[PDB]
Amino acid sequence: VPSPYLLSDKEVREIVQQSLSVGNFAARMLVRLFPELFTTENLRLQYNHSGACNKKQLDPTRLRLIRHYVEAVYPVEKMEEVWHYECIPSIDERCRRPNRKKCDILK
DNA sequence: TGGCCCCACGCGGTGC
DNA sequence: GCACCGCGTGGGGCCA
Repeated sequence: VPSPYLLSDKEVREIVQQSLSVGNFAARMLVRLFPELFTTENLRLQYNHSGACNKKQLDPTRLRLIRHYVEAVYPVEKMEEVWHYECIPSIDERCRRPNRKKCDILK
């Protein structure tokens, strides 16, 4: 039984399941890993990921950790949904696709 | 609703 | 000139 204060894989999976997209997932992980920037003081407004536009740069270590979760956990968690809702219907579409569109057959 | 949230997108700045 | 890069912005979905 590891420390309850660590960011566990289980929680991360829950956040994947809650996200609306991989980008939205990254944003949610940003909030989860940078709580100090998301208080009422809204220090977030002083940062972007690269320190561009005269702003402060987000901690690259935590950014790196977010990236790690995007590549290691997100795809495994989303695989079934992606396969079932994007891949499968695309496959069927390719199978049933007409050589000529009806609107172009009529004319 | 209306507040929260997400994302698309025109924009100017930058660099090659 | 033009691709590339974050900003400010607003359309619009979600839900109690």
